[PDB]
Amino acid sequence: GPVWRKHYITYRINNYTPDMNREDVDYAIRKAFQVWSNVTPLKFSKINTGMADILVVFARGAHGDFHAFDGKGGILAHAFGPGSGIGGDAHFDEDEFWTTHSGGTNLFLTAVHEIGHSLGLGHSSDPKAVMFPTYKYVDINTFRLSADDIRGIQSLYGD
Amino acid sequence: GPVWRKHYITYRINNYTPDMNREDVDYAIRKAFQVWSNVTPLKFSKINTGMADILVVFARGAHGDFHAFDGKGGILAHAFGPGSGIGGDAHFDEDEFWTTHSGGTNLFLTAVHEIGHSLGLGHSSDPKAVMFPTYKYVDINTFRLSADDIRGIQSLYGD
Amino acid sequence: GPVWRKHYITYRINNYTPDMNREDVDYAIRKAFQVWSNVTPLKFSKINTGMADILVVFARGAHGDFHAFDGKGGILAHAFGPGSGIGGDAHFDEDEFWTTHSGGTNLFLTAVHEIGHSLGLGHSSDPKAVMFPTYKYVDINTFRLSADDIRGIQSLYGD
Amino acid sequence: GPVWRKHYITYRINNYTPDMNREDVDYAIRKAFQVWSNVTPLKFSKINTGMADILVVFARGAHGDFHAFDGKGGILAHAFGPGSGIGGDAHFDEDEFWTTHSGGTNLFLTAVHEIGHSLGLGHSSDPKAVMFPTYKYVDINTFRLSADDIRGIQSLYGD
Amino acid sequence: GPVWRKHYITYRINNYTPDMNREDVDYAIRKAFQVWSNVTPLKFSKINTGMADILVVFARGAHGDFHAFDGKGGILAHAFGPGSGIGGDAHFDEDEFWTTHSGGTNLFLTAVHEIGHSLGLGHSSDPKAVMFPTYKYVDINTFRLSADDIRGIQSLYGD
Amino acid sequence: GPVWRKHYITYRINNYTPDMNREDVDYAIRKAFQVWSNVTPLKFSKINTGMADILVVFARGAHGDFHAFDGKGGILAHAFGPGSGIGGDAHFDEDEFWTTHSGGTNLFLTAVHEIGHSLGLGHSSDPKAVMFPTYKYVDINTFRLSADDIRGIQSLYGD
Ligand SMILES: CN1c2ccc([C@H]3CN(Cc4ccccc4)C(=O)CO3)cc2CS1(=O)=O
Ligand SMILES: CN1c2ccc([C@H]3CN(Cc4ccccc4)C(=O)CO3)cc2CS1(=O)=O
Ligand SMILES: CN1c2ccc([C@H]3CN(Cc4ccccc4)C(=O)CO3)cc2CS1(=O)=O
Ligand SMILES: CN1c2ccc([C@H]3CN(Cc4ccccc4)C(=O)CO3)cc2CS1(=O)=O
Ligand SMILES: CN1c2ccc([C@H]3CN(Cc4ccccc4)C(=O)CO3)cc2CS1(=O)=O
Ligand SMILES: CN1c2ccc([C@H]3CN(Cc4ccccc4)C(=O)CO3)cc2CS1(=O)=O
Ligand SMILES: [Ca+2]
Ligand SMILES: [Ca+2]
Ligand SMILES: [Ca+2]
Ligand SMILES: [Ca+2]
Ligand SMILES: [Ca+2]
Ligand SMILES: [Ca+2]
Ligand SMILES: [Ca+2]
Ligand SMILES: [Ca+2]
Ligand SMILES: [Ca+2]
Ligand SMILES: [Ca+2]
Ligand SMILES: [Ca+2]
Ligand SMILES: [Ca+2]
Ligand SMILES: [Ca+2]
Ligand SMILES: [Ca+2]
Ligand SMILES: [Ca+2]
Ligand SMILES: [Ca+2]
Ligand SMILES: [Ca+2]
Ligand SMILES: [Ca+2]
Ligand SMILES: [Ca+2]
Ligand SMILES: [Ca+2]
Ligand SMILES: [Zn+2]
Ligand SMILES: [Zn+2]
Ligand SMILES: [Zn+2]
Ligand SMILES: [Zn+2]
Ligand SMILES: [Zn+2]
Ligand SMILES: [Zn+2]
Ligand SMILES: [Zn+2]
Ligand SMILES: [Zn+2]
Ligand SMILES: [Zn+2]
Ligand SMILES: [Zn+2]
Ligand SMILES: [Zn+2]
Ligand SMILES: [Zn+2]
Repeated sequence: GPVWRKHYITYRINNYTPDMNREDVDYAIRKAFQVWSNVTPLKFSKINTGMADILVVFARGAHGDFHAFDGKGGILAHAFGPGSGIGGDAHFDEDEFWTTHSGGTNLFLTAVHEIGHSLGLGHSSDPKAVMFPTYKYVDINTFRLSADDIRGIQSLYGD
Repeated sequence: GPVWRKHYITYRINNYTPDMNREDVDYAIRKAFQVWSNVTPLKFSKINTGMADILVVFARGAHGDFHAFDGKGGILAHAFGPGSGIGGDAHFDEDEFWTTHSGGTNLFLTAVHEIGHSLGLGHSSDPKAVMFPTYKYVDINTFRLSADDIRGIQSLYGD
Repeated sequence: GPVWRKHYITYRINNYTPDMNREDVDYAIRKAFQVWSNVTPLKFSKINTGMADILVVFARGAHGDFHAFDGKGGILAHAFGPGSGIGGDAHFDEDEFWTTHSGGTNLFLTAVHEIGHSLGLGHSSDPKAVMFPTYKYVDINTFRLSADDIRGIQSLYGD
Repeated sequence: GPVWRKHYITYRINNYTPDMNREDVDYAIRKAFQVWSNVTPLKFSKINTGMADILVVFARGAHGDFHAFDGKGGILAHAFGPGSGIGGDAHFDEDEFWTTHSGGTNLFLTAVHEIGHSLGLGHSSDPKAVMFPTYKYVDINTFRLSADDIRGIQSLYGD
Repeated sequence: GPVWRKHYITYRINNYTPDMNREDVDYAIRKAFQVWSNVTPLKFSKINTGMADILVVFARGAHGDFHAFDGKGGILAHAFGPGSGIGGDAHFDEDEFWTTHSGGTNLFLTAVHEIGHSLGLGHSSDPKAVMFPTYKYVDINTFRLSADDIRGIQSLYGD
Repeated sequence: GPVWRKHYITYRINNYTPDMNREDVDYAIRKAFQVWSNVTPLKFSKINTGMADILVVFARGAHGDFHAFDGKGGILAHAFGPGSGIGGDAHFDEDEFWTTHSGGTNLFLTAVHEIGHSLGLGHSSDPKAVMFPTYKYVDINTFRLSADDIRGIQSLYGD
C-alpha cells in the first residue's frame, strides 16, 4: 500500500556488523539496491551525514522498535514500508552470522528481500520470488528477481 | 495522551480500495473528518502532494508496520495516535468489503472511529460511543457522536 | 483440522457471569449447542461433576491461558479447537455485558460462534456465516446457520 | 475463573535449576505451597512418579508452550490457571539467577506468586498483595499474604 | 525442560495434507520419528484409534490454539514440548506445499525438526543442527543429525 | 544500534500524570536526563513549543502505538530508540502510581531506565545496571549508574 513519492531515495548505514568487513557490507547493500533500481526509475544514493530515507541497522534481540529479533536463525531481518521517520528502515538481526558467501546468512540476498519491503512490496506466494518469505541461498551471480517481483515493483514505480 | 498541537490538520489518501469508486472513498473520508471538526476548532484539508499529517491507507495482512490485519472480518482497521511520521495515519483492512451502505463494512462509520484515534482518543466503555470497540451499522443520516465522544474530543481541543 | 472422535460430548459451566441469571446462562448455552447438534449426529450433555469435554468460563483480562481479553467490546470470547485438557474450552470476556437480548452482547449468538470453534470450525469469509468473525445481533427466533456453516460442520461430523 | 475441584493437589518438580542445590529448590517450593494451604482447606503433596496436577519447570527462552521467556530480569516466571494437562503448571525463567536470599531473584517469593496463579488467582491492584505484578524482595521470615490475597484465595476454596 | 517419562511413545495423524498422497505422509512422518529413535531408547508407534501422545495436524492460519500460522513460507510448523493434552502435538502449516522432494517444503525434514520439539528439544545455535531454526533442504539419503542434536536428545533420554 | 547524531537533544513533556504535582514531574525527568549527561557530552533541554526529540507521555492501556500497557504493576513504561518521529519517545504507564518517593513506582528511577533506551541502550544482564530489566527502589541520593551503564553509554557518545 505505502509507496515512496520520489525517484531519488537515499540510504545510510547506521552501524556495521562485525561479521564482515565494512566494505563488504557497503558493497552487499549497494548491490541489493541496484537489483531494484535495475527494473525501475528509482535511484539510490548512500549518504554519511544527514537524514537518509532508508536507515540500515544491525541489531540483536530488543533493539528499540518493540519488535525484537529471535536469536540465531529464524527471522533474519525486517523492514518498514515507505514513509518518514522509521518508514523504509531495514533492520538486520545481528545474531545471524552475515556473510558474502553461502555460509551463515548471505547479507546481499537478505538485503534484496528487505529493501523490497522498504520500497513497498509485501510477501509473495510465488516460490521463485525474492519476496517469498522463505530464505534459500543462491549464488549472487545467478540470482535474479522473478517475474512476480518485477510486476509488483513496477506496478508501484513503473519503467 | 498524544495530541496534535495545531488546528489545521491535513490528510492524504495514499491509495484507494477497489471495493468502491474513488469519489465514494473521498466523500466517506471527508464526512468522517467533518464529524469531528463539527465539535471542535479543528479544520481538515485533503492534499494530493506533499506530506500530510494523516495518511489514509488501504491494505491487507502484513502491510509495512509490523501489525498485520487479520483477513475478512474481525479487526477492520487501526490508526496511530497524534504524532509525526506514522503518527495519525489510518490503515483500513483491504480484506474487508468496504461500502457506502449497510452491506460489507461501512467505510464512513469505520473512518469516524479510526480518525478518533488519529486525533488522540482511545476506546470508550460507553456502548453508545463511536469509540466503543464494537462495530454496529447505523445509517449515516442518523449517526451521531455520543456525549462521551464529545467530552473526550473537546477535553483535547476544546470549542 | 482438529476434530472430536466421538458423538457424545459433554460441557460444564465453570462459573457464571453476574450479568445474567444463572438459568439464563444455562439456557443460552444449551440453545447454542442445539444449533450444532441439529445439523449433525453430535449430542451434547451438561454435567456438574467430573471432567467435561468443553468447559465454559467467564473471565476478564488475563485469566490463566496467556491470551488475555481486551476489556469491554472488541474481542468477545475465544475457544480452543477439539482436544483433551484445554481443547474445546470456551472463554467469554466478562468485561462484556452479556444479555438474552439486543443490548450489550448476546450470549447465545456469541456462544454459537465459539462452540463452532470448540467443534473444530475456523472463521469463514462468508458474510452470512455464524463463523464470520464480525458480530452482528439478530433475534434468536430468526437466527440460522448459513449453508457455509452447515457444509463445514457436516464435513467434519456428517449427517 | 478456572478453579480446582478438589482439596488434594499434587505437584512434581520436572527439573532443577543449577543456581541452587536440589534441596533448596524443594524447600522453597514446599514453603510457597504452604503459604496458600495455611489459609485454605487445600493440601499439597510432592510426587516423584505419575502425573502431578502442578508441574514445576525451570526453562529459558522458548521452552515448548509458545510463550517464551525474555532473558535475565523482567518476566521471572508464568503459570497456567487450574486445569488438566498444562493447567496449573508453573514455569520459572532459567535466565534468572534463583536464590534462597536477597540476591538474584528469590525462588520462594516468586513461587508464591506463581502458585497463586496455579490456584486460580489473577493479578491484584493492591500494592501489598503477593499477586501484585511487581516483584519486591522481602525476607521470608516477615513475608505475609495481604488481606486481598486471603480474600481472593478463600473466595475460591473457603476455610 | 519438559521431558517424556516413558520410552513407548505413540503418535496419530489427525488429518492429511492434500499436497501428498496419504502413504507419502505416513512414510515421511515415520522416517522422521526413526531419526530420533535411532539415537535413543525411545520407540514410536502409529495408532489410528485412541489417544496418542503426539498428534500430527495439518492446518493453515488460525487453527484452534491461538498461535496462527502465517501463510505460504516463513513459519512452516510448530510443536508443543512433552506433556499431556496438547503436549507433544505437531502442527504443520497447510499453506506450505508439502513434498517428498526438493520442491515446496520437504515434510520429512520439517517433521524431524518438529518432533525434536515434541521430544523436548529447543532451538540450537549450531548451523549444522536439525534443531537450528533455519530451513535448508538436504536430500533425505544424506541427511543426518548433528553431534549437537545427538548430545541434546541423549542428555534427555540416554542410550 | 540506533544512535543520535547530535549532542543537543531536546525533550518535551506531552502531558502530566495526576499522581504528582507538575513541578515534581518536571524535576524528576530533568534529574533523570542529568544522570546521562553527567557521563557524556550530551546536553538536554526542555522545550514547551515546537518538535522535541524526546516526547514524554503518560498513558494507560492502548495509547496510540499498538503496544498497550498492562495496568498497575508489571511493565512500568517503554521507550523507542534514537530516531525521528516516534524515535526516542518515552511512555509511562499511567496505571502505575508515580511518586517522588519509595511508594508506588518512583518516576525518577524509571525515567533513568527509559531515557537509557531513548539514547540507544538496550537491557543489561548486570544486576547492578540501571538498564537491568528488573525494577528495584533505591533512594535518589544514593542511586548511581553501574560501570556497565557508563561503558555502554560512552561507547555511543564518548566523553
Ligand atoms: C533470496 N531470497 C530471500 C532472502 C531473504 C528472505 C527472508 C527470509 N526471512 C525468514 C522469515 C520470513 C518470514 C517469517 C519467518 C521467517 C527473513 O526474516 C528475511 O529474509 C526470503 C527470500 C526468498 S529467496 O528468493 O530465497
Ligand atoms: C460506528 N461505530 C464504530 C465503527 C468502527 C468501530 C471499530 C470496530 N473494529 C473491530 C475491533 C476493535 C477492537 C478489537 C477487535 C475488533 C475495528 O477494528 C475498527 O472499527 C467501532 C464502532 C463503534 S460504533 O459506534 O458502532
Ligand atoms: C451471530 N454471529 C456471530 C457471533 C459472534 C461472533 C464473534 C465476534 N467476535 C469479535 C472478533 C472476532 C475476531 C477478531 C476480532 C474481533 C468475537 O470475539 C467472538 O464472537 C461473530 C459472529 C458472526 S454473526 O453471524 O453475526
Ligand atoms: C513477593 N511478591 C512477588 C513475587 C513475584 C511477582 C511476579 C513478578 N514478575 C514480573 C512481571 C509480572 C508481570 C508483568 C511483567 C513483569 C513475574 O514475572 C513473576 O513474579 C510479584 C510479586 C509481588 S510481591 O508481593 O513483591
Ligand atoms: C532439516 N532442517 C530443518 C527443518 C526445519 C526447520 C524449521 C524451520 N522453520 C522456519 C522458522 C523457524 C523459526 C522462526 C521463523 C521461521 C519452521 O517453522 C519449522 O522448521 C529447521 C531446520 C534446520 S535444517 O537442518 O535445515
Ligand atoms: C532504577 N532501576 C530501574 C528502573 C526501571 C526499570 C524498568 C523495569 N520495568 C519492568 C519490566 C521490564 C521488562 C520486562 C518486564 C517488566 C519497566 O517496565 C521499566 O523500567 C529497571 C531498573 C533497574 S534498577 O537499577 O533497579
Ligand atoms: Ca534470527
Ligand atoms: Ca526512514
Ligand atoms: Ca552477527
Ligand atoms: Ca509495533
Ligand atoms: Ca479484518
Ligand atoms: Ca502521519
Ligand atoms: Ca476490499
Ligand atoms: Ca498461547
Ligand atoms: Ca472484549
Ligand atoms: Ca476441554
Ligand atoms: Ca460482564
Ligand atoms: Ca526474565
Ligand atoms: Ca498441570
Ligand atoms: Ca538460572
Ligand atoms: Ca507458513
Ligand atoms: Ca499430545
Ligand atoms: Ca498445502
Ligand atoms: Ca503496568
Ligand atoms: Ca521523538
Ligand atoms: Ca497513575
Ligand atoms: Zn527492528
Ligand atoms: Zn519479508
Ligand atoms: Zn497498519
Ligand atoms: Zn479502535
Ligand atoms: Zn481464555
Ligand atoms: Zn472466532
Ligand atoms: Zn512456559
Ligand atoms: Zn503474575
Ligand atoms: Zn498450532
Ligand atoms: Zn523450531
Ligand atoms: Zn507507548
Ligand atoms: Zn527497559
